[PDB]
Amino acid sequence: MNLTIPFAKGHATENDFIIIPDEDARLDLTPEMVVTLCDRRAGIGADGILRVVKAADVEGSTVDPSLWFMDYRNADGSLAEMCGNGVRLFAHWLYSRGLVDNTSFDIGTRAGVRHVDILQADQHSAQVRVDMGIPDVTGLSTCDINGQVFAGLGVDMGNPHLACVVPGLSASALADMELRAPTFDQEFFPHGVNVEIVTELEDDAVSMRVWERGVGETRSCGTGTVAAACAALADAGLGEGTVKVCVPGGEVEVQIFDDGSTLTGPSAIIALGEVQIH
Amino acid sequence: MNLTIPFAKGHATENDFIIIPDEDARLDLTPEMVVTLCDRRAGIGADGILRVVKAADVEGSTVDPSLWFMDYRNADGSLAEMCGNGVRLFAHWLYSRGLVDNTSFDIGTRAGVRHVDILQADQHSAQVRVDMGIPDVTGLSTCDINGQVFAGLGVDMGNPHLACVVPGLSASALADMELRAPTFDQEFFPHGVNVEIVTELEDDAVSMRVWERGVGETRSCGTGTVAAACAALADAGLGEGTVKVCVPGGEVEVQIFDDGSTLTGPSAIIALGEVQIHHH
Repeated sequence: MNLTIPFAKGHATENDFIIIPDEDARLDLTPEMVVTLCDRRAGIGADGILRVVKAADVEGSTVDPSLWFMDYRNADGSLAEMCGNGVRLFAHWLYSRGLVDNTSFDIGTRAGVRHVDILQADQHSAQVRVDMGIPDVTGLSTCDINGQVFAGLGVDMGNPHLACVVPGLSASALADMELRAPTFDQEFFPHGVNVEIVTELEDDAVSMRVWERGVGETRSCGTGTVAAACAALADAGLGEGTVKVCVPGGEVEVQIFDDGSTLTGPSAIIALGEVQIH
Repeated sequence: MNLTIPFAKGHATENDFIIIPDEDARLDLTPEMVVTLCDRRAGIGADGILRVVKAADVEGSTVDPSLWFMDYRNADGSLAEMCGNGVRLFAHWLYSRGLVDNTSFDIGTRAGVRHVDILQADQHSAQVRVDMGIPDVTGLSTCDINGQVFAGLGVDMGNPHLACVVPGLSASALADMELRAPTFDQEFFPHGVNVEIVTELEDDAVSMRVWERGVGETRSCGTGTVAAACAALADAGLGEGTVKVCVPGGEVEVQIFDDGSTLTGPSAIIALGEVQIHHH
């Protein structure tokens, strides 16, 4: 059985997803089908798949069963918890297709309920704000990238980060760096770490590159932008504030409070079609 | 004003394309539009665009104006095609959509008229044979990859190749090899070359990997597979023959005649849809 599946392609700061509508919970999307669809040259190509289903139809969903549930799969076929960027696209999809009736709403995920606000949306483009939780600064550590040692802050955003504000780092020197997989303290980070290399806060903005664990450099890491803003604010003596974070895939704005944080950024829905697998 | 464009996505041995129907030649597809569409994370993503248009309506075409013309664009916008896989997919589209009424036909291209035969097709899949022209064997040479020297045969198929057939190298060993950008004799190749590393003929088959010039390793290179077949034949003391070539993107069959060559291989059309873009 080769199967034809209606889909949409989109991205959120160029962290890209295939959206699969399945409002009646009819599709059994297997790991193998995930991989096949996300293969960029043989399939459609993406970082992952966002299946659109009600929380009622996801077994083990902890959340209110009337909510839409972001059934997120990584491109390698694994189940994934949550995605700071993919939530924006999922929210954009729900709102722009009239599946929710308010600009402010919740979405279910395997990591719990996520609250979103649509600031602007049409069928192609949106600006979405997501609640990202209290950043938890777990300590002070270092990594080594290609012989050069960087100091950072451990930040727990639900997943582990080492966010390294580099004194003296310009946006051009950042773009010109060669990145390789970092070496780090494996006692501090026993399950691996996402490393952000970040400029100092200047006119309420910074730039970042990120080496995501198990993946390598990416266009954008949503949780990583919050970590980076956390570290930028720390390095400037501030415990709270608003930071524009520039990543290779675009720009986002992070707000850090005492008791929470938000990530605001774009969402784009690029194509609609039908794909045949298998 | 924004434009909604019907497209299809397909590939031929995993050299992938966005096909854009434009039978009435209404779309001005600019190089920047190509780059946007072919960006794998921000767009649809592909190695290139195949625009479906009559030769009459393509600027600078002077082939028979009544042919369909593979208006091929590389993902950076450029017009020159190197590997030739696009032709299979183009043929498959044209046949399966009823735009031609024979399994044997000609297609207009920037590199001249190409002759194809559809051996089988449906809406989704096809096996297509393409006339690839007379390989121009340019002679023995070498390259170094990652400290190892390899002999191979130079073949110009429109662009330069060095196909290095490696006695003793198994298919497994070939897959485990760690490729890097080859160094080569710059006198023989003063502007670089596409390098194939190929196993020796066994059961009329070889395995190949390919480092394409200024690209790096790719899944497939149609012209590369023809050079590989020429090289595998020469490695066995032969000038002519039929060779199955296994690349990471799948399997093709090359035939080398004393006066020409063909490449037969798969095509897949995997999706249909619409994409919105700004008019330029």
